[PDB]
Amino acid sequence: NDIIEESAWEALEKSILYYKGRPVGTVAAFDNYDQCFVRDFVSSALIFLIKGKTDIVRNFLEETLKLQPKDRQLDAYKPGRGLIPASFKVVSDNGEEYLEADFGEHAIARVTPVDSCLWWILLLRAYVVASKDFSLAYQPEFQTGIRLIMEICLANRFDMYPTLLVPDGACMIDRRLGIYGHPLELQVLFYAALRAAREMLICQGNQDVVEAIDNRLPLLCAHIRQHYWIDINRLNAIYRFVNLFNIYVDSIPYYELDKWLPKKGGYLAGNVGPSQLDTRFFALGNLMAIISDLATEEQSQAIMTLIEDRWEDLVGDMPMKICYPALENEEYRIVTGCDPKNIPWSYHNAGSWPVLMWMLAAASVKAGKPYIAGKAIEIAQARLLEDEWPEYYDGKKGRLIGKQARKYQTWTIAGFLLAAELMKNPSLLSLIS
Amino acid sequence: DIIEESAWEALEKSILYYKGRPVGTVAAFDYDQCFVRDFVSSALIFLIKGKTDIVRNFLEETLKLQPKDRQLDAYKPGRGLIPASFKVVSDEEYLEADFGEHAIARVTPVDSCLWWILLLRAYVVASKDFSLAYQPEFQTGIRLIMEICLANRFDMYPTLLVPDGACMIDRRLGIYGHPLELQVLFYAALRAAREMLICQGNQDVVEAIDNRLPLLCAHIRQHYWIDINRLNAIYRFLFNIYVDSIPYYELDKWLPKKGGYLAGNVGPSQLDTRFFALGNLMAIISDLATEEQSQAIMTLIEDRWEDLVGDMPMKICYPALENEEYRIVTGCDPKNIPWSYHNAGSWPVLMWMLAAASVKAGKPYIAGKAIEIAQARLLEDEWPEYYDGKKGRLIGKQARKYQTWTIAGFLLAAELMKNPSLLSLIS
Repeated sequence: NDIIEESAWEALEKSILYYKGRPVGTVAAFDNYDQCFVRDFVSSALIFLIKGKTDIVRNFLEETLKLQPKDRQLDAYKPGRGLIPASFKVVSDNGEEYLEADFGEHAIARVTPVDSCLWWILLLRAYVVASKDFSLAYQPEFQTGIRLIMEICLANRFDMYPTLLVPDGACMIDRRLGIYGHPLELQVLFYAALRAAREMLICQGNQDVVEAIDNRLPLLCAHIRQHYWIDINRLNAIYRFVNLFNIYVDSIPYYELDKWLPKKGGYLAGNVGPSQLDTRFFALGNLMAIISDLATEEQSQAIMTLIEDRWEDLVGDMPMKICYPALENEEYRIVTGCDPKNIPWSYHNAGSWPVLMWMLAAASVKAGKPYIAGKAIEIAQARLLEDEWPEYYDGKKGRLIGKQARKYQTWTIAGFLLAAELMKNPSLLSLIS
Repeated sequence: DIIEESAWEALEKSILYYKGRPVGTVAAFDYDQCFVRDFVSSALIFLIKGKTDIVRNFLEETLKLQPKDRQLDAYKPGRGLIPASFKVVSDEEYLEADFGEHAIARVTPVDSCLWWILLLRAYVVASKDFSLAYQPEFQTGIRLIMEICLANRFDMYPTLLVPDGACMIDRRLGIYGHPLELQVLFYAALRAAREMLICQGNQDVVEAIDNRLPLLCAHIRQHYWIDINRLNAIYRFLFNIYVDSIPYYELDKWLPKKGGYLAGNVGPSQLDTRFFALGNLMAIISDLATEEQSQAIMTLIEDRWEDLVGDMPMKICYPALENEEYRIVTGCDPKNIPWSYHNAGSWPVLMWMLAAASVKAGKPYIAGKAIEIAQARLLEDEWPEYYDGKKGRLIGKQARKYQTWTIAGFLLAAELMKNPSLLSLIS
């Protein structure tokens, strides 16, 4: 453990990205050489905070805050007000270095990922909790940063549900995977960010947004707990017909689900909308739901029971599946548009992503069953060092190194380290919840 | 003819009164409920006959129901939206708006506010007077609608991003994303708003409209266009449309050599190759479609007349979603079974747009052909809401009778055929 953790730690320090001589983040994969992704930095940030290296996190938060658009945007191909970029890079071409933000303006899909701004709020809270000082968050520029994020997420456009309406590929999954609408990942991160925002926002001068947050929280909590929850009992209720959503039983694979679900198993659905229930299991959403207390205690234990009982499906030989099961055949053709990268059990389409192990650890510790994550650590340890920390794995059991997976993927390294740290010291959950 | 005579009688009976003033028309008579999209056809008739007061009243009263402030709470309408419908609460009288706050889908359809802008323009054009539009409350009204539509959220394309069921089709039919109908109406509404907005004080919005129009037009014209050339391109292997993802062999056989149409939707790894009538017709009418494109669309409608018009003009979209695709895309909503309702059902109301587009395109005999087909059945069937089946042979499975926009759509098709200059009201 010590030897592998030290090898991982040495890799992590090499990934540090510098701006004006200061550390401002970590690169996605050490070998662009000057690029930092917000979602990727989370695992790095948390490790650095645990080791008392808070300055890099402060610098990241300060610089990313400056990249946030402050004003309403009415022109096409420009980022929405209050959003946080997916990534930034240090441009040193001109004599003076500066940061260049990417909001997806020239990405294959011209969509600004929503998860980045929500992670940004959680990292701000992590920083002030680690520092035992809310001073940074209380600075007017940071109060504004938080408010703008909450405003864009809270504000109803056409959809009036308490959930956040988004286009497809608007989070960690950034290609077409049928996660348009109300995908779990973003609902859970929205809920988590709402909690953090409420904890950091000064009410004076923020009355309207603080009020809206206070009303949205319990509503969204109840909404997700009621309408997203899948267990054997829910399947029976859908089958036997009032309700908020009309969900028709013919649209779901209910005999396959009944067979898959253990008696005391259950999970939060991938998506819920009018005439729409995505019964895929999504790992990030389900694990963060446990960590954020979004799932009830009973729901949290049902998720753990599912993971334990269907270990081979959900973990296999590499923790863990981003989602389950794979979209296949006609479903694959319709939902992904025959995306060749997301063939069954590859990449986003039920590929295996080592980074998720830190959330598995956090959730397992939170649920009082740390041995679940210990089992996953043992498996990951056996391959990640050998394979030099790949970005992801492919196949039904995650046996194959990802076809386009980068080596020395930083959130694989940090995710592994973070998992080990959360096991040693459960009290560190306070950083992320 | 008794059919035209009966149509006029019904349209009169459909009028909805508020405080003794006509404020719109009911959806179907048999009930105190005026839908914004339904009223367009009626309003255009009333404008054409010089009965402009009802339209003025509709516009004034609906403007009052529009939310003026930003809304951060759930289950309340977004700022600047027009409700799908309103009703008179007789129990003094007051107007009660419906934005979908308690509907089966808690989504405010976007088409209503776009039609509202087009109606406001239709009114000022028919009146030969822009007075009502230049009033401050109306200037605000137009501004708010443009703001909610223009303001980028997560999606940065010039097109409007929406949930599923966000237009005339207000149930789950795989029209989430950038559905044609709303892009075409958005384009037309942008053009209309520019004509009616006073540049002084509204500079940010007017500049934004000017920036968006050519970007939106170019985007739709390039990326939504489907013809044989594009089908071959996909077969050869920007949005990465893969041949396996579309019914290529159906489409290759179906499309006439000189035929073409604007796709139902476009996004990364996504091309909805269904033909949507409202979007394609309004694109011709607004000149969003190029002249060549407009002729290619008309050639398609002529050559595949049996598929697209059949025994009742006309298909809301084509073809139907069936089998596993139906289950995956619609979630097995029993009202949208194949060739019924939104799922490639036949909607009489659409004939007024077929008429308008046909006249615009210089092929008015199409309009005549459609009116002839409709005349044979609509009166005997008592003006049904919609028809079902591959050829539109069945009265709609749950279709209401005396559907007002079936009646108004019928009459408006003839009026536009009689006087092609009336296209100024809608373009």
